[PDB]
This record gives sequence, C-alpha cells and structure tokens, in this order.
Amino acid sequence: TRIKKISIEGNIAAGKSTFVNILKQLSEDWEVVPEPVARWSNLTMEQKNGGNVLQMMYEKPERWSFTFQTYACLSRIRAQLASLNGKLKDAEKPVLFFERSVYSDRYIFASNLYESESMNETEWTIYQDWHDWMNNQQSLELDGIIYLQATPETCLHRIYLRGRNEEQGIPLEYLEKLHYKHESWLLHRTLKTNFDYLQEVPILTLDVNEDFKDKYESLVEKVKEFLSTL
Amino acid sequence: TRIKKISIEGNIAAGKSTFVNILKQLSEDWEVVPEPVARWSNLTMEQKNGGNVLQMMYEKPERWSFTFQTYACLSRIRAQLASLNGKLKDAEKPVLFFERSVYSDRYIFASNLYESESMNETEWTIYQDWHDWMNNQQSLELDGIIYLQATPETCLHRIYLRGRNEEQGIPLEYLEKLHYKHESWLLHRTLKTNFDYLQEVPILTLDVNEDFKDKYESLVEKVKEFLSTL
Ligand SMILES: CCCN(c1nc(-c2nc(N)cc(N)n2)cs1)c1cc(-c2ccc(S(=O)(=O)N3CCN(C)CC3)cc2C(F)(F)F)ccc1C
Ligand SMILES: CCCN(c1nc(-c2nc(N)cc(N)n2)cs1)c1cc(-c2ccc(S(=O)(=O)N3CCN(C)CC3)cc2C(F)(F)F)ccc1C
Ligand SMILES: O=c1ccn([C@@H]2O[C@H](COP(=O)(O)OP(=O)(O)O)[C@@H](O)[C@H]2O)c(=O)[nH]1
Ligand SMILES: O=c1ccn([C@@H]2O[C@H](COP(=O)(O)OP(=O)(O)O)[C@@H](O)[C@H]2O)c(=O)[nH]1
Ligand code: NA
Ligand code: NA
Repeated sequence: TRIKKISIEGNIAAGKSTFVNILKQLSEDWEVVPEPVARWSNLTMEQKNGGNVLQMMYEKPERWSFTFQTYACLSRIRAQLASLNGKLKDAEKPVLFFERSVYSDRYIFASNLYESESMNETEWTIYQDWHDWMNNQQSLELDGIIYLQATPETCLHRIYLRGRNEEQGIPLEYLEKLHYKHESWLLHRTLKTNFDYLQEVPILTLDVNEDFKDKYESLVEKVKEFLSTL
Repeated sequence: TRIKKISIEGNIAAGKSTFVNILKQLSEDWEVVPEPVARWSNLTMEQKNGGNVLQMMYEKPERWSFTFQTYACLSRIRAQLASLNGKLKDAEKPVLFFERSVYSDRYIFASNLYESESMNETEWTIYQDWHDWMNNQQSLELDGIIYLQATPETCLHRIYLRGRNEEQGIPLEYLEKLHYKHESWLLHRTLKTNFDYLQEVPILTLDVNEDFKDKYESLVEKVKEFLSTL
C-alpha cells in the first residue's frame, strides 16, 4: 500500500471543497488535504499569519504577492507531507486527495500575480527558484489530477452563493484569466512546466456546471474508474 | 569519515572571508562554503537576483527585508548542502568551514531587521516559521563554531579597507548592534534559540583585532587544537 496522490484542480468556487468533503466520507481508504489558503478564508500561528497576509493582499497585492505565495506554498507542502506521513497506514487502497497542488500555486496563482505586475521580475524569479528547489526537498509527485471544469459565470455565481464578504468584488475578468490558465494546463496541455513528469500524469476532467451536492454519484463513478487505471 | 561542519561567525568585516581563504589552502581535508550574500556584494541567476535584492534593500529595507532574508537563507542552505554532498569523499579528516550559518541569518541579521521595524510582526513570524520548517528539510547541524571577535571600531576600519562603495555609509551604531548580538549568542550564551543542540555546541573565540593576513599561525594552531577535541 503506497498512497496514491491525486490533486483536485479548478477555478475559484468551482466546487473543490464541496467535492473533496463528499469524497472523504465515501471510503476509510480516502483522505483529503484541504488547501491552507481556503482555511485562512474561514487559532494556529499559521492561520493568524495567513489571515493577516490575505487581508494585506486585498489592500495592496503589489506589496504582498511574494510573501503570500511563498507562505501559501510552504503551508501546502507542510500539510501535504503531514498527511502523507500521518494517515492511511493499513489502508488496503489508500488515496490522498489534495485540494489543489504546488503546481496551481505557481502556474495559476503566482503566474497571474506576476502577469498582473503584482510581482516584479526579481520577485517572480526568486519565487520560481525557491519553488524549483523547495519541491526537490519529492514524495508529493501526483499519480493523477482531477480537473473540476466550470465556466467563469458558474464560478462567479458560486462566489455569490458562498458569500465571503472579501470575494464579492472579484470581477468575472479575473475568473476568465484563471479559467484560461486551467484550460491551457489541464485540457489543451499547452502549458510548459519545469516538472517533466506532469506532461505524462493522467487527468480526469469533470464538468461541474450542474449542481452536484445531492447528485454526485456519476462524478464519483468516474473518480473510481479513473483511480482503477492508476 | 563523516564531514565535520564548523561555522565561522563574526561581525561585518571582522575578517571571516580572509580567514576562510587562509584555512582552505592549508589542507586537502579542508573545504569552505563562502556566504552567498558575500558573493552578491562582489553571471548566475542567483547572483543577478541577489545583486538586485541587495541594491533594493539599501534603498528601502522596510519593503525588501523579508524577500532578502528568505533568499539569503535558501541560497546558503543550497550552497552548504551542495558542498556536503559534493566534496571531501576520501578525505581522512574532512572539515567543511561554513562562512556564517542559518543561525546568523536569523539571530543576527533577520532579528536586527525586525528590531529596526524593517519587518512587521507577520513578516518576522512567517520568516521564523519558514526557517524552523526549512531547516528540518538536518545534515547541516554544526559540530562547532569559530567566533572571530573584533571591536566595532576594528570592523568599521576594515569596511573602510575593503572599500565597497555601498558599505562606506554603514554607521558604527549598526556594527555595535550586531556586535552585542554576537556577544549574547557566542560569548555569554544568553541568546535563546529554537535549536536545542546549539546550547551545547563547542565555540572557539579568536580575537582578530590584530591584523592576521601575514601572521595567522597562532590562530590556525587554536583551530587545529579545537578540531581535535570534536
Ligand atoms: C479568492 C482570490 C484571492 N486572491 C488570491 N488568491 C491567491 C491564491 N494563491 C495561492 N497560491 C493559492 C490560492 N488558493 N490562492 C492568489 S491571489 C486575490 C486575488 C486578487 C486579484 C488578482 C488579480 C486580479 S486580475 O488579474 O483580474 N486584475 C489585475 C489587474 N487589475 C488590478 C484588475 C484586476 C484580480 C484580483 C481580485 F479581483 F481578486 F482582487 C487580489 C487579492 C487576492 C487576495
Ligand atoms: C553589509 C550589510 C548589508 N545589510 C544587510 N545584510 C544582511 C545580511 N543578511 C543575511 N542573512 C546575511 C548577510 N550576510 N547579510 C541583512 S541587512 C544591510 C543593512 C542595512 C541596515 C540595517 C540596520 C541598520 S541600524 O540598525 O543601524 N539602524 C536602523 C534604524 N535606523 C534606520 C538607523 C540605522 C543599519 C543598516 C545600514 F547602515 F547598513 F544601512 C541596510 C541595508 C542592507 C543591505
Ligand atoms: O455543486 C455545487 C458546488 C458548489 N456549490 C456552492 O458553490 C460555492 C463554492 O463551492 P466550493 O467552496 O466547494 O468551491 P472551491 O472554491 O472549494 O472550489 C459554495 O457556496 C458551495 O456550497 C453548490 O451550490 N453546488
Ligand atoms: O587581518 C585582517 C583581516 C581583514 N583585513 C581586511 O579587512 C577587510 C574585511 O575583511 P573580510 O572581507 O575578510 O571580512 P568579512 O566581512 O568576510 O568578515 C578586507 O579588506 C580585508 O583585506 C585585514 O586587512 N587584515
Ligand atoms: Na475517508
Ligand atoms: Na583545502
């Protein structure tokens, strides 16, 4: 029993947290690593740091993007490594579902902040150097990715449903930019990364435009079929 | 042959680079890891990043202290790990001399930037969390420390001798602040760190107020005697 590592990827309010909370309940061999940033957006020193840096980011992204992206990624690596070393000992078919990955940290979020001039060149090059190196110090490489594909308009509506005050100002245009990056990475596979194995990792794309909270059985059936091929 | 790891510590322009370049020549079992920041202060992507972030630091320390301290420390860990895995295979008595340590990064430099309000609380807490964790991902723990002890006035004179344009404005008061931290850490051993073994690590203190470039044999004799006790 080597733990299978599966990333759940998708735009803001696509339904990843909803989907991962469904999956965790369906099997004692299935565990989840919620995204650190998602927990900061609700006591611990990480949550106090994370809440401060997220609020400062909303005020002045061009000051705080580097600090935020480095702490978000380190927080994720720590939480993923903890689960990998903690859980599913004596699972028959152990699967750990990551809410997003170190790859979404860099290729979706940090990349967009650089493209939006919220990181300068030095900040972005330091970040990529840090990421290239931080990742080689290995056991987190993915067996597969599940892409929850929703339209920007769907994600905008779901930001409205979730009702976090800080997010109600997010424009469609931001969601469209993140959507294009996800489509380039996980559908067209046009995106060049510095992680050669990712070109070859299996991807399951699930259309989650339709509400699935009370009607997810088809989605899970595709997950179980995907898992059996890995 | 397990490599002995020895940090050379001391104030700005105490003579660490001079001393470490003397030591490296005296034995094929002796290798040195120059300090990354020292190389930025003279082609590689690290040097271009480092030169940019050092120049920006001089302009606006309260913007760049967090970015600088995180890149300086990661650059040091990478260079120390490279030497540890690269060199002194088939040395009889292998010794690797580190120009400063991850401990001087945090307890001398980053601590002073926090105390000078060039990092806010969140920046300083994120930095310490990053450092606590980054260090546990181990083989860099020190067998000993060599403290090159000079007066602030001596170090001020040696900044004048070395003649880097960017450093000629450094005030005595800065040197006195760094001196007090080194005395608390390595002489009085009053400084509380989060690394329990450091309380117990042997320290050799060498007085380097007197010029040693052509008269270092006494200093080296004390280093060889120190090494034989480890
Ligand atoms: C819920 C989103 C929170 N949010 C972010 N989160 C992450 C993040 N990083 C992870 N590694 C993991 C992870 N889970 N999350 C990164 S940044 C965030 C985003 C913006 C922001 C940015 C760029 C546009 S833009 O490209 O549309 N554009 C630019 C040109 N102009 C100004 C116009 C606007 C927009 C916006 C916006 F709208 F959200 F504010 C501002 C702050 C914040 C905290
Ligand atoms: C050669 C020193 C370069 N320098 C630095 N290097 C490092 C460093 N970090 C490593 N992890 C490793 C390593 N090798 N080096 C950290 S910061 C640096 C220092 C200052 C700076 C800071 C504080 C005072 S102060 O406390 O005296 N004080 C404060 C209140 N007021 C304003 C008055 C002044 C002074 C100064 C000064 F003088 F050097 F500028 C400004 C920028 C810079 C790059
Ligand atoms: O099929 C769904 C999926 C999500 N949501 C709602 O959409 C919002 C965003 O979902 P989630 O938090 O899971 O998005 P994530 O940001 O985690 O992808 C929440 O208010 C969910 O309750 C929904 O009503 N039906
Ligand atoms: O015994 C000594 C030690 C140092 N120096 C000079 O002092 C300056 C600072 O020395 P170093 O660069 O070694 O200091 P570090 O910052 O590496 O401690 C340089 O110009 C050295 O040539 C000197 O003249 N005599
Ligand atoms: Na479960
Ligand atoms: Na040598």
